[PDB]
Amino acid sequence: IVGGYTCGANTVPYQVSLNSGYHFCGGSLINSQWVVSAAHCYKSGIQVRLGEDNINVVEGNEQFISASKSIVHPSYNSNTLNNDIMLIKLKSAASLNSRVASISLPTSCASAGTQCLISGWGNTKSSGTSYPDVLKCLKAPILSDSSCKSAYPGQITSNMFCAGYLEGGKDSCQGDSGGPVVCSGKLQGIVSWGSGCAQKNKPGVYTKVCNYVSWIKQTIASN
Ligand SMILES: N=C(N)c1ccc(Br)cc1
Ligand SMILES: [Ca+2]
Repeated sequence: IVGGYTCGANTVPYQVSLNSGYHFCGGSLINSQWVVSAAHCYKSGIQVRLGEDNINVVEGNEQFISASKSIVHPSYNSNTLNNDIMLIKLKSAASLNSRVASISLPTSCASAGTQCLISGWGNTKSSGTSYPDVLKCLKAPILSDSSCKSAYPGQITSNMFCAGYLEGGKDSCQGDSGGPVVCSGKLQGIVSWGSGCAQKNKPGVYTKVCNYVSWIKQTIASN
């Protein structure tokens, strides 16, 4: 997260870290046994880390649970990043509390102008690299479809939306991949891609979760 603020320990209780010996992606807890992330975060041997603030220090509220199964969306296209969403089933159910909690799926799609919360442990600089150890937060609005398509001609599908600031300076970044975009208490987006980070006229692009609720519910019910 570039240009954000320190969230505060366990103030984003649905945020997960995906760990394969090191943090490599974010995710969102959607019930006690399932996590949603980006398909471009796929790999084998994932450990899901819940209840994290400082990802380099054991602070006492963590739960570490291995993944038993990962399911990439059947239509994910790694060249265009269309359908950039994946589900991860935990080997055992998390213990839910005030600091580890699930986030609700949306019943409708959020409109442009809605303010949302984006969070992650990704790069905090738009040039160079500096990775924080504690969770960062950013409040940002959803942008109109026309501004999004004007920023990225020929690249925005119906399964993507833009959020952020056309002036630059505030954005998600590498390492935030797969993490949540939460608006009005519902999961509306997944950190997916962008051109650089926090560049002028290049806002972040997010997977449009409301298009996938039926696939998520059917998949969870059968696996
Ligand atoms: N929002 C961005 N600018 C961005 C997000 C994820 C990745 Br990976 C790269 C860039
Ligand atoms: Ca920790």
